[PDB]
Amino acid sequence: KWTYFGPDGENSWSKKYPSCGGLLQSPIDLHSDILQYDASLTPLEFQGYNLSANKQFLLTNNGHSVKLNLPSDMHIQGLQSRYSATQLHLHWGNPNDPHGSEHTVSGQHFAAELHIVHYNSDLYPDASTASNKSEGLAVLAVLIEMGSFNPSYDKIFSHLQHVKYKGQEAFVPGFNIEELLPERTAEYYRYRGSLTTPPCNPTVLWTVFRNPVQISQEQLLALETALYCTHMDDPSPREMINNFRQVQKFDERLVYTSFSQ
Amino acid sequence: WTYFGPDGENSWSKKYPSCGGLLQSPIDLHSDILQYDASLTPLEFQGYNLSANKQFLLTNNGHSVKLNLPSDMHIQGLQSRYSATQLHLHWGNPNDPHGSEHTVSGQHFAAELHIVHYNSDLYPDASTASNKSEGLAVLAVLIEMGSFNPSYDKIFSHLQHVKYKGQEAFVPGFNIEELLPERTAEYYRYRGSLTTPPCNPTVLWTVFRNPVQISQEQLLALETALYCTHMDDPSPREMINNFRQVQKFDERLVYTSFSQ
Ligand SMILES: CCOc1c(F)c(S(N)(=O)=O)c(F)c(NC2CCCCCCC2)c1S(=O)(=O)CCCO
Ligand SMILES: CCOc1c(F)c(S(N)(=O)=O)c(F)c(NC2CCCCCCC2)c1S(=O)(=O)CCCO
Ligand SMILES: [Zn+2]
Ligand SMILES: [Zn+2]
Repeated sequence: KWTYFGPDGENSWSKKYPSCGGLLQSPIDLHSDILQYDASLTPLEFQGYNLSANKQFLLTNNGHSVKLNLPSDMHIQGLQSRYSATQLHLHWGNPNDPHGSEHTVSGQHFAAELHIVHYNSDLYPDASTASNKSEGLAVLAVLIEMGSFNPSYDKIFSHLQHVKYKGQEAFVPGFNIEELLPERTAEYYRYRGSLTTPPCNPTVLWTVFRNPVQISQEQLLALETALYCTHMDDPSPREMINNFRQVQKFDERLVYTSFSQ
Repeated sequence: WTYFGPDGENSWSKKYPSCGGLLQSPIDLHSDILQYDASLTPLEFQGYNLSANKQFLLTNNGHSVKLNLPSDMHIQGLQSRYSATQLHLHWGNPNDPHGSEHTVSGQHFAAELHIVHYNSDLYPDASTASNKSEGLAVLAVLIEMGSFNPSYDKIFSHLQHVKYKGQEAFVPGFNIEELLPERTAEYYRYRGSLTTPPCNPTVLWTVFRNPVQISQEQLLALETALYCTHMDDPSPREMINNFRQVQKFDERLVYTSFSQ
């Protein structure tokens, strides 16, 4: 029954989900005082991201975001373990305030944020098992700015009107997921953190790319207006907007960067 | 409650329900939510020139350093008289010296001074006012690093004597208006809450537009002088990062006394 607004909003998550009040919480504000170059943060390699256009992948409204299920033959290499994809999802604001990224950079929110969730498939048989374990998850984050129309993100957004309500599912033809990534993926921030939603487990290695991507105002408006947190028959409908957590205290962490300037 | 660890701000709402309710402060002050309001005329600070023949109690309460203020000190200009009760500060730490509560265009200032007042027309004391309608008014001064500030040193010169939780010192009266910035006629105004437990949504906030300056050495003293633990605690903890994160603030405006 957790939400991002009202009595069950983010200041209340810890009442039911103790880790939301614990250490290592995400998201965070990426600002100069807490950044440190780390020359060991070499490029990631994206393996299996080119999904076949003749296959299809399940898109679901889970009542909190829209998520696309991804095949476990999709993985990121370059980490000390291989991590296999499990799903991607987004966070966004609202039509009157299109400023709903989770991470901020030097105190500024971006329009929206894409997260590609992966689990340690060297160590664990599935993402749920990995999720409460040491080194379990790795999330890639792409900051999204209002800008030009993005045909690659539209491969997801063109299906919004078919997953309007909680529990609804649709199929999306495969496409190359690396088209959702920005320029210069070798430039990223890296830190230890958590899931940004309940249960807030502190088991996520975050990689936030330095450069944002653009999607148009019209794409953001569709994202911000198409979806409901509630089921199709709910007498108290709730729009799915502003589904981002506020930034969290650092608690002595640093954020390591693969770029020195 | 604490500002860190398991009893930190995401857990306040367990014991202090209002911390998860409406009208929470602090917030980011940014151009999209600002609206000029011609009704926001200058405040008058009466009784702020405190007798130098009087002393005023400075305490480390384990959360901040607070100075008790007399009720004959009051703001004029609001519908009711609001009488002073105390002032205190929020700050960051030497590795990240950006610990204001309010942000401006997403940016923290170095520190923030708050002068708390209560509606003495309606209520007999601040504690009684704190959970009631129109109960509280806080004045907020944003602090940045710059020139040595003699006025802030009238407080900061006493910090050594309030190093540990529970410790107190007497401060001789001085003109509190000296702690306020230039052009106090320019301010942001909104209805919000206490930024600490119990987080009651009973605060009329006035955040002055213009910051004050203090020296690099004054800010480092604030950030390093105090612990949040008792003297005899075998596990001492420095008092740093004593600010709440900004809160969501949707479908609302912050009113400004300035348009330019
Ligand atoms: C609003 C989106 O919700 C997130 C979420 F924000 C994050 S994040 N931002 O990457 O921390 C998520 F990782 C997930 N998905 C998970 C997939 C791994 C499966 C284990 C349990 C939950 C995490 C999900 S979610 O699966 O969409 C909902 C999980 C509720 O526990
Ligand atoms: C870290 C400083 O704590 C604040 C504080 F942050 C605020 S603020 N930022 O102005 O909201 C406060 F107002 C207070 N003091 C108030 C005095 C009025 C008396 C009744 C309740 C406490 C609030 C205090 S406090 O009195 O120092 C601690 C209150 C714990 O209930
Ligand atoms: Zn996410
Ligand atoms: Zn305060």
